[PDB]
Amino acid sequence: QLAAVDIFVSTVDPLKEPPLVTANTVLSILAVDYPVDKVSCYVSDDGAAMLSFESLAETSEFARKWVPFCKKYSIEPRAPEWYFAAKIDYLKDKVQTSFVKDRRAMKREYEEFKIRINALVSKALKCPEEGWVMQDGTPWPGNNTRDHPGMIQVFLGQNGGLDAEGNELPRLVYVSREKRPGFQHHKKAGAMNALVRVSAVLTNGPFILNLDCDHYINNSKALREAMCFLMDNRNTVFFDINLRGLDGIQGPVYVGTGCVFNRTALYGYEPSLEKRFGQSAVFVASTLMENGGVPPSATPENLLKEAIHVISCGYEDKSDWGMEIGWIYGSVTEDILTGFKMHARGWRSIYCMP
Ligand SMILES: [Mn+2]
Repeated sequence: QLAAVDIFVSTVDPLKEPPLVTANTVLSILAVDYPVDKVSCYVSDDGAAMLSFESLAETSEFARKWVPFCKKYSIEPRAPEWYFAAKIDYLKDKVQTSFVKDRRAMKREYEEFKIRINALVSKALKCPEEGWVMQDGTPWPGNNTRDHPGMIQVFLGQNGGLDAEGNELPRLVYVSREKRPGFQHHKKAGAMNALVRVSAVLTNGPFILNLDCDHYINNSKALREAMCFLMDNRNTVFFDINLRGLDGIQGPVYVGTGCVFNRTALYGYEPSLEKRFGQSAVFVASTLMENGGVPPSATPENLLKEAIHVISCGYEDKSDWGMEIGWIYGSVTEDILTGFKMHARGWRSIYCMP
């Protein structure tokens, strides 16, 4: 069977992380050969850059065309830039097939997509003074980069409008955690932790996968192959049920990038209310769930509220986050801010892609 997966991408600066490359990674994620309902893509933008937000909006709109195309004709890789670079043998066909016209159409619409991304970049290339204004008319909450409220925006998924074939697409969530003067944010680490919490509130998939913003998925089946190991040259795998003391794997394991791993390993918990996890009833509830998921009773809105709450600024204060929970904040000794901490304690599984 196929378990839900939450996929994290972290970006920080559109000027060293070109929006188009991020777009291609995201498009490779949204087109993944896996049940649409059970794959979700969270994109932390630590820079709160409207260029990124809009590029992401654009990306989702293009995904509406690109994803059904890929699934219909079994395309790989499912990141457009690298797909259209693979040379094709047109000579082998006597006449234009339906595939190649679908595809010439598609490439054209992708080149148009690129053009509007370039437009966004260039438009951004010199600061307006009164700050950026949304296509709405309301001011952009991210303009003050070290001083701005939490932002979450969900694209696609169940109420983000179908693809070109009337089918739904995976959730695509924009997240920019609160930044305030006087609070540390611990960089990518504090970002991964906040994404753990947000994803827990919105979807709560039993597995997590963290990809760099330039790591596009090579093979649309990557998640299925991973599940072929996670539930009963070569790549990195790890499985452990650790009862026990002295036998087997001792202590924590640290997982970085490109690896599907089980969520609950993050959480401590030997087989109490205690806010070790910070104060959010919804979140700890989520940590106490068998096979992940949210209570369907909750409505998209008020859980959007608690999702904004778990990325507030000082949520982690007086909590184990960054200390013994999640991605671990460094410069003391641990030699981390390099991975998610998987506690020995209980069930642990990792499948990494090549
Ligand atoms: Mn802190």
